[PDB]
Amino acid sequence: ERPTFYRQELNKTIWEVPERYQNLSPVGSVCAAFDTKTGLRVAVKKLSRPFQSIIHAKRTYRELRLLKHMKHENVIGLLDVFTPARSLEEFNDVYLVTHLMGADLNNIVQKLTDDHVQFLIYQILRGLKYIHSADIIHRDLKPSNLAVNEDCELKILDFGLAATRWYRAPEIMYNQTVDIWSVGCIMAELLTGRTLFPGTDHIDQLKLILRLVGTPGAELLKKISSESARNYIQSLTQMPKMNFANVFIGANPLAVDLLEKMLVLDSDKRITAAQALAHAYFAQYHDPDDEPVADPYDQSFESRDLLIDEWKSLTYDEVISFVPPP
Ligand SMILES: Cc1ccc(C(=O)NC2CC2)cc1Nc1ncnn2cc(C(=O)c3ccccc3)c(C)c12
Repeated sequence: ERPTFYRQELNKTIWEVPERYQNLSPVGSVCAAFDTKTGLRVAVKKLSRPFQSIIHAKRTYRELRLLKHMKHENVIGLLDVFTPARSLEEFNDVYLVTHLMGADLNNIVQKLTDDHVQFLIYQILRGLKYIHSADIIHRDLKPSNLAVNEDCELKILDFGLAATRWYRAPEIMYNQTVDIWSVGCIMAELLTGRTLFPGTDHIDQLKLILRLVGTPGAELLKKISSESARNYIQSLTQMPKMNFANVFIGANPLAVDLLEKMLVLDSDKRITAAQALAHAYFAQYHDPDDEPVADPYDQSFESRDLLIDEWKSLTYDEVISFVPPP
């Protein structure tokens, strides 16, 4: 049942795709490919040297596993996976095909409507609810891995894999609430058009992050663990928690309330993805009957730290066995 493939040299690499797909422009490297089968615009990704290190081989089995498992309206889904290789010992290339959306949330920023922010933030949180229910953290949610079409249907890309310190959670710079800090950072920018914390250095970010949320209180200074984390907080000036209204001028009161609860340093007391959906701000979008959870993902392969050759064969079988969904 193997069809026929074709070569093309792009950006110093050889894209070897079947006849089924045509035209490949960069949008490792992801091409904007036009389908001739369903006549849609599919996303075609060719990975960065998939098995040329032990981690690359693991980041490949995980990515393909994560994708052949997630099934949610706001989470990228796998349509196809292929290899130009005819056998197992010739398998060194992996291709992943999804749906291609318009652009990203970084591209839709601009002064945004509170109802347009309502609909995107709701989609992000509903997408995280189905991701978190399968025990997975994005850890680097930025508007660039939040793809949107023309109708504002949103899909989360690049979950569970990984100027740059802009959206990182304080406790990580552990807990699913790491992505809730990123959600608040995107929402703040959508409501205005200004990066809440656009810091350059690792330390400066923490000084900018604590400039709005305040300095960690007596309760948290006891909760805190790390010596350098303790000896940096006590080395930086005393800062009180700022009023969100004073910075979030004109914004919907229920939008100012969510962000205040979202952007707290306390991980044990940070609003969850499931909890944030039933919040007053999303009263129009919320519906408990159409908010799906995830069918258990076999994360047993993580505790294993085997050899390249073993990862490759596991990745090999998930490609052969793959059944294309309607
Ligand atoms: C093809 C592909 C493979 C894997 C994953 C992905 O998450 N695996 C993680 C393990 C979860 C995601 C994708 N898909 C995209 N991966 C990167 N970039 N990318 C841009 C788009 C656009 O639709 C788009 C189009 C024009 C401009 C901007 C954006 C799309 C859909 C993707």
